[PDB]
Amino acid sequence: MLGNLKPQAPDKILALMGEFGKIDLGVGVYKDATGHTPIMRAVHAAEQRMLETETTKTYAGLSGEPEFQKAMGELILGDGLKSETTATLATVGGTGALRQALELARMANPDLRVFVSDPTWPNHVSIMNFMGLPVQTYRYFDAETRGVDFEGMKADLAAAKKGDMVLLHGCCHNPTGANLTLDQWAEIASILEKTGALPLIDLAYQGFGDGLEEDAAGTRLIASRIPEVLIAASCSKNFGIYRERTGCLLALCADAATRELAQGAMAFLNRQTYSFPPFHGAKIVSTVLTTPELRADWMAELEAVRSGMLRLREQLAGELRDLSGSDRFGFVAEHRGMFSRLGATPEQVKRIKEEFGIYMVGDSRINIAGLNDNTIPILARAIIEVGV
Amino acid sequence: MLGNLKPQAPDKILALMGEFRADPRQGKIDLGVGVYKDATGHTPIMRAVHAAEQRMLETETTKTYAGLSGEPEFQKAMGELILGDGLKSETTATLATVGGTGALRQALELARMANPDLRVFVSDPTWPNHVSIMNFMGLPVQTYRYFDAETRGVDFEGMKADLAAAKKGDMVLLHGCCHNPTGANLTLDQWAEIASILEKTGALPLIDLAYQGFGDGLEEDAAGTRLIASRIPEVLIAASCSKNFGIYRERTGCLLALCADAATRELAQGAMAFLNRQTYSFPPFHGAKIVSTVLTTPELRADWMAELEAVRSGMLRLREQLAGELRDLSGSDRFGFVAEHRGMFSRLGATPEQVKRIKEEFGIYMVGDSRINIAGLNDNTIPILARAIIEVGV
Ligand SMILES: *Cc1c(COP(=O)(O)O)cnc(C)c1O
Ligand SMILES: *Cc1c(COP(=O)(O)O)cnc(C)c1O
Repeated sequence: MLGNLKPQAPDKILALMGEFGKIDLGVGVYKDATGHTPIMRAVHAAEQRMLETETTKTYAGLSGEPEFQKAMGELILGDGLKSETTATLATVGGTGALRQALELARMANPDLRVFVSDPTWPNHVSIMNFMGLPVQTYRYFDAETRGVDFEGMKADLAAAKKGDMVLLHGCCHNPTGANLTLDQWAEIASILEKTGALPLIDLAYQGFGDGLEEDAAGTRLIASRIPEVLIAASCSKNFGIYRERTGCLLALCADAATRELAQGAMAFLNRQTYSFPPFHGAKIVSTVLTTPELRADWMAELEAVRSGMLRLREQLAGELRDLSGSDRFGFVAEHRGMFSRLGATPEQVKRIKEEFGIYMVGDSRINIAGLNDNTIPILARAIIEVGV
Repeated sequence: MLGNLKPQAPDKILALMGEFRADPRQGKIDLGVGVYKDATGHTPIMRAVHAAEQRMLETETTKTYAGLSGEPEFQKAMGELILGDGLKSETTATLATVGGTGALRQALELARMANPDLRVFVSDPTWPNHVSIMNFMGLPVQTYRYFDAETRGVDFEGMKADLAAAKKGDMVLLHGCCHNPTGANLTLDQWAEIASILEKTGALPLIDLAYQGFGDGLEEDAAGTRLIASRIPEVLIAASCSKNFGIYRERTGCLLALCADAATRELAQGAMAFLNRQTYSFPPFHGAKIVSTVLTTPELRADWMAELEAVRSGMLRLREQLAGELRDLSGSDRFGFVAEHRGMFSRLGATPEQVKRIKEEFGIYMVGDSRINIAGLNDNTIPILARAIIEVGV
């Protein structure tokens, strides 16, 4: 039986972990001055508090715990959370939220298609391929200006049919780092409303862009216009609990009836996949969010991280500027999030990794959190050496 | 679009507790619970587990992404706990999953990848979630006779006759021990014969192992699995740490793929890592780490085995007590099966009608198929259950 198993292609981004004066600029995890991904202060305190308060580990809720569901809703939608018409499902990380999102939509529309950005998180297409869902792309990254080809994007999206799903990154677009402004978001909402396409928002970096509330701005605008929208959130990065596997799927419906319908299907979806969702991570998140003292320090630490990385981009761009006398790499300072695509070709990037020992994702995607004052000039020189 | 959704039925377990709570009777009893409960009606956190969580809190320095298929310490410790000295790593693939249920879902997905025309055989009866997951996947499900309603024991003759019909490439799901919901179990000699049937048919064994340590002991409960593992070249095992470690909500389990050779093992392992990746990327870390900590740390392990044994013996005492009470009140040994059953569950064999009469007249609740949880019994509740059973005419 098993001998008939066909070999499968690995995760190229995760492969870099294996492929690693080495400079790690691959996998999207935050790193500090000394190349460490620390546990946030609030998270540690949450765990300590949990170690004392929990008296049992019996089966809990199939859709996650109410405290988590509520906390997460308010974090993402703020005061735009109409719980009466919102369904929530605790999933195994943001990735689980996406898979669960695709399954839910496919249940309501066997003939659904998914539109993804050119380019997008490869794992998006991987999952869709596995499920056998037709994937179409829309123009997004303007290769020349390193910005967003808004004209192209609006053009392709206008071709989506009712029942189709459009996958938008809430903010901090992985892998480009190029993001839409709120004005562009309003226009996109105009298109979606007219096309009847279901918006699927992948929110994995709320807090690394421009701030907790600012990064959720776009998602809130869509939710305020479009009567039905899906949001897949990840607590992996903004809470630094990557290995805990915690996120959630939010299903915004047009009315309570549909909400009860969706919520039912979402719970059933967990039951048939792995039964209950993991408790530990969801608990840390709600504990932090519902405890004023814990929330205050978390926001602060996330702010320091976010502001610190902002500083790094400016340095890197400046370094390169002084090393070329050209505003070419200006896009680095404009980009927002953890990543930024240098625009280097596959031949160049490979040369860099083998000789310079600096490993970045094949499409020239660099994790700016992997840089620091010591490595910045080295990277600048390394890319200056060839092309760019 | 979401309005086109089909109304999905509730989990039912909630509906059970719904009527129970609504019951104004001060002396009502709940034997329908599916988790373990101590003398005080609580599901405590095992001592070793609270110890592991304390050490993890002090030593963990990061929470970055870890093993896609799980961590090595967990995989090895688990394979050893299940297969003992018989663990042949060279041909064994391992996958940390989201609980035993996740392990089951992945096993089915894996097999279906290897054989599109996969057909599954499940016992009569079996854990309802088995059928639901399979129906959801659209896999053809077959049943094999297992529970004898009259003796409350295993209908082996019938089991053999039905399993004989399995074809090359079909899957046969076996409960490694403590059969949920029945409580009736196969002896090592019956396992040997089942082994011969599977060898002849060329069917792939999928062993569901969720109660290791609740039957006769850790080693004894793995006995059947180990006989199969040694005689059958390809075997899939879905283990759960929920019950025997008491970490239900943490969602810890693992899929073990025993292969004929290393080339196949590499094929299976990759396919499993891919399956995890295409579902939720990485499996939950916390629960698995508690487990690897208890099993590797001699002190904790010793205290865990000690606590599990206490739990196991306690339930066995309850079985003997209830069976004894039933013997005196009935003037016969007709209810002896209660003491022969292993696991925390037992199917009494009462008709849905008798079950309803038991609830209304004695305030004793249980699942509709007459399945009761031994752990929910105690010196005060046993005399009552004994009398209810006999008075209703079971
Ligand atoms: C991180 C990330 C996710 C989800 O990550 P999980 O580890 O599964 O929480 C989803 N999409 C993108 C773009 C991400 O960067
Ligand atoms: C409990 C149980 C499982 C596993 O439960 P998980 O909670 O998902 O670890 C699987 N099969 C049977 C028969 C069970 O009783």
